[PDB]
Amino acid sequence: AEKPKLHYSNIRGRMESIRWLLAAAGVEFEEKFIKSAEDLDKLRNDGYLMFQQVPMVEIDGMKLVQTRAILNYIASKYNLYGKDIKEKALIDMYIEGIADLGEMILLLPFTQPEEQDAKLALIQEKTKNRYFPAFEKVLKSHGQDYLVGNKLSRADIHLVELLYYVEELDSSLISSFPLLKALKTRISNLPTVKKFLQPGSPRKPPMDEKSLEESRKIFRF
Amino acid sequence: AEKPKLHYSNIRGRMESIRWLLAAAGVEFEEKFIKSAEDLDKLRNDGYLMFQQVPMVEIDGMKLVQTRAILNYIASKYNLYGKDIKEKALIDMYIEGIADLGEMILLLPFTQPEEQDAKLALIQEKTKNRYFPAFEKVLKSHGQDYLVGNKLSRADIHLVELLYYVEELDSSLISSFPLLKALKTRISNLPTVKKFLQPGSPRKPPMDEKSLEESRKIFRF
Ligand SMILES: C[C@]12CCC(=O)C=C1CC[C@@H]1[C@@H]2CC[C@]2(C)C(=O)CC[C@@H]12
Ligand SMILES: C[C@]12CCC(=O)C=C1CC[C@@H]1[C@@H]2CC[C@]2(C)C(=O)CC[C@@H]12
Repeated sequence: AEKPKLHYSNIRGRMESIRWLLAAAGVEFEEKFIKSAEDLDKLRNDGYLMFQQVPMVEIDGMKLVQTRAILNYIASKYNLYGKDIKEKALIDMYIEGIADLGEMILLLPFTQPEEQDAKLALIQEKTKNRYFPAFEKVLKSHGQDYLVGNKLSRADIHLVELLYYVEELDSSLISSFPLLKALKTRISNLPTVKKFLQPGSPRKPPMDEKSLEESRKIFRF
Repeated sequence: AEKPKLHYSNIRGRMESIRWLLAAAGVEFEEKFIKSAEDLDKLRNDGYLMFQQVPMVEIDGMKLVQTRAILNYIASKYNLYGKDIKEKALIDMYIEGIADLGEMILLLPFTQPEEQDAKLALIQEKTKNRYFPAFEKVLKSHGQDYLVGNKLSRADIHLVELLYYVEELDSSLISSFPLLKALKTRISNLPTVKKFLQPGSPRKPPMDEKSLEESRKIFRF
């Protein structure tokens, strides 16, 4: 038909969780890579960015900005946001938990090199001492395979995405957390998620020196 | 039903947008004020707080934490989150912009004395040239009295709530936005809002030296 169109640079950044979520719902999409500050300026000058920033997603006849606005729409549309307002409330509480950790991780590669040790240390402590216990507690409490309502929701996808990033930063962090380890395998084995994990998918690589410099120019810092 | 129960200290912080939104929907609520570090850790130890943080609200048999999850639940329950998925996307996009500036203002009194003049200046520039233009544009484009679907939603409440704080910080910032000026008066004259704006309501004051030191000891900074 008309595929969702993703407006971002060729990095993870704030678009990566939208990619995951779209792939987990079986949704094929297109990416229009911003390659320069001039490209970003175009979308601004045209009036397509309500707050002058990307991510912007063209979907279902709307140009959506703001990551949470985009992710909420996809999750509602593709039934990954709970069956009722009470499940939705548990989903929202958990994913906001996930985003707390998610944001520290996203910001890490853009931090000054004379800060990166302490920031990762802060991710280490929060992850082991607080956030991983919270999610393990949830799974232990119901003994079910999904976070909410005994059914795949966005929270499983958001948490597993995050597990792959935690995995890369410090592989020991998940070690004392068995149900988290098992959630990760089971979700990785879902057909849609299995496909996105394959080489050549729109799953993006971690930041490196070259993209960091690309980003400096595009986003002007 | 029960009265919803709000756990927080007697300050605005992250609970204040939840008080506004409950008041606007005409919901009576109870506040159990945290007055020490000990009241807060008791909450933690009793397992009331998923991520060991407030705001927390007891509502409909849940101990909901994370400001966005509480807000989304209340808004959906009281029909303030739009009529359908597409009106929800518009609302989500709007409120996240409103929260981007909202966050600047919320964090402001907690910044170091020597940062505060630059922090304010950034709030003034972003207000004048990015956020107020954005919502003045919305109103001009549809010609209606409300931001979304010609009907009161949470976006009206959160924005007007925000216009009150911008007035505290700099009364001139709104002077060039006649449609924003008019929205505030309409919304403020609404009977739930008018009541919550009266003396002795649950509405909270600006931070002062004393609530700042209270917060240092409760939240520990
Ligand atoms: C604002 C910011 C954080 C504070 C800082 O120190 C430097 C930057 C500049 C790059 C921003 C980043 C935040 C996250 C952004 C938006 C992305 O996901 C792509 C580029 C990146
Ligand atoms: C983290 C923080 C900002 C960064 C900073 O400079 C100092 C603090 C300490 C208190 C936090 C605040 C964020 C907003 C919080 C959660 C409230 O609404 C009440 C207490 C307060």
